[PDB]
Amino acid sequence: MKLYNFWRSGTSHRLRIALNLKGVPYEYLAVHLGKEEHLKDAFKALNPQQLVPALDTGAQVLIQSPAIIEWLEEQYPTPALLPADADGRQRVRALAAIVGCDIHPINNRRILEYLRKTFGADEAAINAWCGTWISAGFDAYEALLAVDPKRGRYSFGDTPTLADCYLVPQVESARRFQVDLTPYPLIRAVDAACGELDAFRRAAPAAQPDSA
Amino acid sequence: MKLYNFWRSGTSHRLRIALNLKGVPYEYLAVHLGKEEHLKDAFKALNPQQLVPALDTGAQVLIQSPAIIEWLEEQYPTPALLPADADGRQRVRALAAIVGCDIHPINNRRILEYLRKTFGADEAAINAWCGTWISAGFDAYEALLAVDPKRGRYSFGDTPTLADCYLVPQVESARRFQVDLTPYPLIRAVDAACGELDAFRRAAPAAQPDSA
Ligand SMILES: N[C@@H](CCC(=O)N[C@@H](CS)C(=O)NCC(=O)O)C(=O)O
Ligand SMILES: N[C@@H](CCC(=O)N[C@@H](CS)C(=O)NCC(=O)O)C(=O)O
Repeated sequence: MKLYNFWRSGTSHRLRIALNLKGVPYEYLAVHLGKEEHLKDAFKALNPQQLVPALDTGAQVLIQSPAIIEWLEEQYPTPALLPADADGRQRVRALAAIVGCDIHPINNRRILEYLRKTFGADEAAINAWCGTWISAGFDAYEALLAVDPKRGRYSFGDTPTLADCYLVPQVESARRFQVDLTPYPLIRAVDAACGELDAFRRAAPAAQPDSA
Repeated sequence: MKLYNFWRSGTSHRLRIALNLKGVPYEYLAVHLGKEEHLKDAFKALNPQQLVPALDTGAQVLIQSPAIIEWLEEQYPTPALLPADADGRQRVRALAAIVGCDIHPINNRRILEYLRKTFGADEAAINAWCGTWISAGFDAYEALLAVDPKRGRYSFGDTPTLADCYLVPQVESARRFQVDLTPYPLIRAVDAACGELDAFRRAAPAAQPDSA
């Protein structure tokens, strides 16, 4: 297994947590987004979409972190990252999708570049943009954590799930874009509890080979 | 079941197709996005995130169309919208995630409103934005359809899948934003094949009760 990814990438960080929780070994292959190595014909051979991450399983190159992570859950049952019952699965998947659909893609490099080059945005306007979508997404996420009475230390129950895999990288991203997280005690408690776990610690951007 | 949705909403349309394919009956409850009925406290009681669609199952209100659809596939097995094998699953999920993560959310109403109100974007700039992310996502989607040797009429195999549930609304949106689809014959052929099916036809925005 070869993971084509980038240290500060939220989607890379997402897949790293899932892989580490499953204890699946993989070779770390850095694809430097700042250098735009993903925008080159060489990387297009691996991923036509030209985004990270991409996972070479040995037999094939897989794309889309959400699809890869669902794949890992089935290919590597232990520990389970999705609950067994329909209602629980739907809720974990919804919490994940708040991050995966409604926060992360909006703050992606290509988007911020568009805002800079087409809309003349300076860095303060970039940070105001990222904070808008994060705050909106975290508002909804936090509200959902509040109403779940059976919830323990993490997003759902008292074991780490897919939802935590999506949430942790997003909280890190929020801190990079200087998003004030005071209004989200519950998300911050989930993030800190996750931060105690080896799988999460090893996956963090600063622990990566290509870190600054 | 009650479906809180909007006729031209791409995610609403996505969910409608899945519900129609599963032959599951629901009450159509319109939530007018142009009137911003979703931004009112009344809708926040149903969905704290304040987006459409939301599905009241009688017993609970479900949010996040990707999660709801994965829920329907488990709850209502026939006809199968995900293949049986892991590699097939992952690939259908990846195609859906290109649309669900990397196209649709970028062109959402709230985002375009932000471009208008913060960056002073006019409609031509709005259309140039929307086409940028659609063309980028469709480039990758189309490339994947081309490299699948055993593909029939649809995105994967020769039965409709979740991927088609995501693709068709996106193609409709592409047409609303005047995106030139000449470069995507394979996507256009998948869409035309889907448009032959009762389930898709009934789900089309123009066929909805709150349509113009
Ligand atoms: N849905 C994709 C999203 C991939 C994605 O957007 N990756 C970002 C890194 S977090 C990227 O490659 N950005 C490069 C760019 O914006 O040019 C996935 O989760 O795999
Ligand atoms: N990930 C969500 C996305 C929902 C979403 O963004 N819905 C749009 C309609 S396609 C919406 O409600 N937009 C209202 C707005 O932008 O203010 C889902 O699939 O349920």
